[PDB]
Amino acid sequence: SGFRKMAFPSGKVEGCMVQVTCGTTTLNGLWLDDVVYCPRHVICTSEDMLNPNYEDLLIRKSNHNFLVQAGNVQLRVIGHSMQNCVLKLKVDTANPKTPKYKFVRIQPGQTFSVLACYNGSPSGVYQCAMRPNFTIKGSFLNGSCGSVGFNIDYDCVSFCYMHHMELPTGVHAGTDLEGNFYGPFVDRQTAQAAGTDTTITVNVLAWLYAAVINGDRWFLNRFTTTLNDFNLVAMKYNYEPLTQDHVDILGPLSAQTGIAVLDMCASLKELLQNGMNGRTILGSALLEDEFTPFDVVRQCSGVT
Amino acid sequence: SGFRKMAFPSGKVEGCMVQVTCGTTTLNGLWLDDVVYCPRHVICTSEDMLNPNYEDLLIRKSNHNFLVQAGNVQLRVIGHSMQNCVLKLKVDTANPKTPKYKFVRIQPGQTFSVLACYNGSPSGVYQCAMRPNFTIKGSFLNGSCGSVGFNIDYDCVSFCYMHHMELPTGVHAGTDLEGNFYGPFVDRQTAQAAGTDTTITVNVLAWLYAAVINGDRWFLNRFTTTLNDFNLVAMKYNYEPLTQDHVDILGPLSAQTGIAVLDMCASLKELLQNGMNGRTILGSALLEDEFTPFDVVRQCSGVT
Ligand SMILES: N#Cc1ccc(CNC(=O)N2CCOCC2)cc1
Ligand SMILES: N#Cc1ccc(CNC(=O)N2CCOCC2)cc1
Repeated sequence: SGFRKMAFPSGKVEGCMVQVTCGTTTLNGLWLDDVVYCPRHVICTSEDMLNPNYEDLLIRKSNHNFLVQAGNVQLRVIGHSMQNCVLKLKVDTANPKTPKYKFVRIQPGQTFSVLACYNGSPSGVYQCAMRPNFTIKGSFLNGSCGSVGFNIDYDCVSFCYMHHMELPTGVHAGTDLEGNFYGPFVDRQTAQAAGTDTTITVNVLAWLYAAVINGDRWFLNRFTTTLNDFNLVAMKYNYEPLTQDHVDILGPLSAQTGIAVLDMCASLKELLQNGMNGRTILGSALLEDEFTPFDVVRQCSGVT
Repeated sequence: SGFRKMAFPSGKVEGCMVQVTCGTTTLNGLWLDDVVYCPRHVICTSEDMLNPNYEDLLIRKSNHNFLVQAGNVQLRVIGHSMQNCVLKLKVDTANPKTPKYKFVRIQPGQTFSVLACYNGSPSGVYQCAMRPNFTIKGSFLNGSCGSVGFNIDYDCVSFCYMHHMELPTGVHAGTDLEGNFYGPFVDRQTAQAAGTDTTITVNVLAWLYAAVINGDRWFLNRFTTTLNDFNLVAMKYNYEPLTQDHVDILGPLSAQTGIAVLDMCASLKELLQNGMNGRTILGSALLEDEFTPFDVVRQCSGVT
C-alpha cells in the first residue's frame, strides 16, 4: 500500500552520462554505442545565445574542440554532426554500459524520469510530465543541460527528453533525442512565453483510482456524468478535454475498483466545483496530474 | 530553477539487490561484500507471522535453505546469522558492484531515497522521511520487504533503512541495517498503532527557503516571532518544537536569502493560522516537510 511519485531506477542511464566541453561551456552528454548526444548550444558563448547561427558557429569547431570525459577518462572524438538542436559526437569507443534503448517522442501528459546531472555526474532523479504547453516543471541549475528524461520497459530505456533551456518563468524546455524541441521553443536567449498550463485530466482520474486502491475514498460521491457534461466543467477549470480514448485507457483501473470511469469523472467534477475543503488525497491538497494510467497500474501491481 | 522531490541516483544500490527465498517466502536482500542482508521474517510462513519465535524457527534452517539469486545466477550461502531483526547470509562471492558504504541509523525528520524492489529487481525510486512517529509513508506491495533506504555522499552510500512491515493503517515500518526497528515496532502480525504524525518544522522552514530561492514569495509577511511564541503555535498545529539547533542548521539558507530564521518562522505561523487561501508554494497546496535543510542546499547548489 501507499502511492509515491516514483522515478525509474536510474542506474542504466547513470552509465551513459558524460561531460562535454566546447571552449568554456561544459554540460552533459549521453553516450550510447559510439555516439555522444548533447545540446548544440554547447558551442555557444552566453553572448552567442542571444542570436546564434548554429551552422556558422559549428564551422569554427573541429572534432578535437569537443572534449568528452566519461568519469575521469577522455573519449576520442572522430566525427561530429548537428541533427536539429543536438550534436552527435562520434567517439572511437562504444559505451560498454550501453543499455537496450530507443528514442521516443512523447505526447503531452506522458510522464518520464529525469536524471539531473552536472559535469557528467548524476545528482538526482525525479518524475516529470510533458505539460500540455510542452514545457516541463523540472529542477535544473546551470550545467544541467544535456540531462535526459526516460522511461524503462524491463531492460529497454526509452529516452524521450534532453534538457536545453529554462524560460524566464522558470519552467523548462528541451528536445527529444533527435534534437526536435517539444512545443514551439528554440535554443535562443529570447522572449519565449509558455501557453496555458492545463491540467492532464486522464492523469488526475488515474490518481483518483490510485487513491481508492490505497484506501483514500472520501471524495467518492453518489453522482455520474457524461463526457460532454464533464468536459464543460473541465473547460471552465483549464482541464484537458476527456476523450473516449482516455476512458478506454482507464478501463483496467475501472475494472479493478468497480468504479465506472464516468462515476469517477462525476467525483472529479464535484472536487473541481467544491474544492478539497481542507482535506487531502494521497497526502496531496491538490489534484495530482503527473501519474499516467500506466504509472498507476505499474506502481499498484509492482512491475520491475 | 525549480524544486522537485528528488531521490539519489539509484545505480549504486541497484547493483546490490538480490532475491532471497526461504521455503515459499521470497523477498529482497542487500549484497555488500560477501554478506547478504535481509529481513529475518524471510523464514516465516504467513501463519508463523502471528506469533513467531525467530530463534526457534531459525534452528530448522540450514545455509542451503537460503536461496540467494543475483540476477539469474545463484550465490552459494556458506554461513548465516541473525542480528536483531535481520539475517546476514555469508556468501562465497564478494559483490563485485559493492559501492563504498556505511550503515547509519537516522533520526526522525531525516530524508532518504527508497529503491522499491520485487524478486531482487528494482521497480522504482522515491524520496521518504523518517516520520516523528518512526514510520515512513512508502509505496510497498507484497515482495518489497528488504528494499532499502539510503543517502549518498559523493561515492559513499549510507544505508539507513530496510523495509519490513506495513501497519494496518498502510504506513511502513522497518529497521536500520543492524536490524533494529525504527520506533517501537516488531516483526509480528499484531496490533501496532503509530503515534501522532507531527510535521517536521525545520524541514517546512527549509522548503519555504527553497520557495523563496525559486521565486515563490507571496507568503513572506511583515512579522517576526520568537522561538517560544512560534513553538506555542507549532504545538497547536502538531508541528515539532523548533530548537536553536534547528535555527543553527537553517543558518546557510537564512544567509543566502537574507531572511532571518525567526522572520520565516513568523511567515510559517501566519500560514498555519490563515492557511494557503487556495494558493500554492512550489506547486504544493500544503506545507511540505520531506526536505531537510541539507536537501534544500544540495538541490539549490547542484551537488553530484
Ligand atoms: N537552449 C538553450 C538556451 C537558451 C538560453 C540560454 C541563456 N542562458 C540561461 O538561461 N542560463 C540559465 C542558467 O544560468 C546561466 C544562464 C541558454 C541556453
Ligand atoms: N516484519 C514484518 C511483518 C509483519 C506482518 C506481516 C503480515 N503480512 C502482511 O502484512 N502482508 C502485507 C502484504 O500482503 C501480504 C501480507 C508480514 C511481515
